[PDB]
Amino acid sequence: NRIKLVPIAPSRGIIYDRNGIPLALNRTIYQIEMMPEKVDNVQQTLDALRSVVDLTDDDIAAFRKERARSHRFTSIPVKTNLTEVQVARFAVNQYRFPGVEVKGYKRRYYPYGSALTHVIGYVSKINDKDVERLNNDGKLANYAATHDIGKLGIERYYEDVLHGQTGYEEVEVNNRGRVIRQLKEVPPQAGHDIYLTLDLKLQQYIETLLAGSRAAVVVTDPRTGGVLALVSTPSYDPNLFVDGISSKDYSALLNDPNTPLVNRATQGVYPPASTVKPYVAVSALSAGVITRNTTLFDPGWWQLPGSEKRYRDWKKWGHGRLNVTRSLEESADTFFYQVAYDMGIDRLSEWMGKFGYGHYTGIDLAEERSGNMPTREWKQKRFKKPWYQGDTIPVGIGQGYWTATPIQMSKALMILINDGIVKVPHLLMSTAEDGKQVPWVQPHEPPVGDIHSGYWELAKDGMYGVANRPNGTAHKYFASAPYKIAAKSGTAQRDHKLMTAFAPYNNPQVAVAMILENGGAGPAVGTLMRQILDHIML
Repeated sequence: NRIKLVPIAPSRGIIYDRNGIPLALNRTIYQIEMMPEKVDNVQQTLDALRSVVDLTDDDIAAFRKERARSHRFTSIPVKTNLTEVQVARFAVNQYRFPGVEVKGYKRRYYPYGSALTHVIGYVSKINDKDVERLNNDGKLANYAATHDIGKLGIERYYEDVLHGQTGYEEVEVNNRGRVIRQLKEVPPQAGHDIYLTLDLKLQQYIETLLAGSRAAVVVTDPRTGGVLALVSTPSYDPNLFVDGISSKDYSALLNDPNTPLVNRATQGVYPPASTVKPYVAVSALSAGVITRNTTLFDPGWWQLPGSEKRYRDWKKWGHGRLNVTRSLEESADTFFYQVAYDMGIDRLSEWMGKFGYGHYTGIDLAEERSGNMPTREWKQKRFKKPWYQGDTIPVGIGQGYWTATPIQMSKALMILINDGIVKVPHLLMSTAEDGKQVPWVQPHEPPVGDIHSGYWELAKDGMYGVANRPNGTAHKYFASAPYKIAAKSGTAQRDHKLMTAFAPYNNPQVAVAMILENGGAGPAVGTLMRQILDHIML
């Protein structure tokens, strides 16, 4: 009698929100299966199982189909998602069906569904590209018995820690190859549990707020850089994928013109527009190209020197006399056209790079786009043409060649809150491991500029002004909040409507970057931002 070694799949780790609420869980699914070769009399066995597991003609049809679409010595499923009654009936009849096995498989389960689709992700059936990636990564040995894998979100990014260590058993088999006894068992080690910074309740609030809008929201804690909410709408049910997605259902998601499969928070690429002005302002002051007292008169436009090209301000007849404070408050364009000119693309792109623009944020998701912080070298490589001075001007107001993701907006916003201290936006709070608890470690990222300058305060005072002072663009949304809100809006290209904000202005506890594509399906981005900040601060 042969002794065989058989791998044992580990239990996939649990994912918990910041309050210990489990977000991704494991269900056991039971099925009976057989290798028809190993079964003496298949048709006899199938018919007797009509009585025992409520095997139907439909069940037999699918089995027979799957018997062909499968190779020799495959274990073909006979009946799936057995009820526990049916498993029990089979158990006490097991001795009558040599070669029919009853097996339990852990499937992943997402209790809160579409509220966490993009950030949590889903696990589903391994495919050949997954094999390739595992083989090329030298992980394939540890998947001998694993048939599903994280495909996006946290489930993918932390696949290695969530997966665990495969174990094995020595089992005795007789002739015809049927399992008699288990000799030895080296059990698997479960994946580590993962504790996230997300607040489930805030995430569901926001998803429900967004309704049928194409939108993205990133809520962070600036003290930590932890992501408290990361929502992209429209979403979808990740559970659809866990036990294989219907082609009808999957094609319904691909063909949706609202693109629910895109994670807009990390892959949505948009002109950041006037949201960038506080960081441009800090950069100009730091670079000495402006002072808190620098002023210019704005007639509603700005002409590039040595050229007839004029760049318009949103305000038709201008803002009159502007310093940096009033230009932030009123999202003046003309003032920042001038700052761009004086900085030059080289310094302006270098500074905005320090704010993270054009760079991956470091967030612990693998679905991300870097956007574009234009430079001379980039324009040369990308279009052959060299950089013209007029290309610099729209960069000053977050337009032109400039594109960013909402997660990049969140990272730059936090840098400003923390006076140049760079905190990576992350979802991981800690991993269980044993439980030998291991917290997430902020990678060494040098600060931006000079911590001990007053430029940071100046830019944030403008954002306070945006939200509170009567000339501020966002006064109608934020001025009446008990706690003090600071904010900065932008408009891209209907038109995408963007909003950054943090609260309370005193000691900020929350930072929010959000965007409603084409104004959203209902309210204004300013109203939704006030509701979110209200909900958080109550």
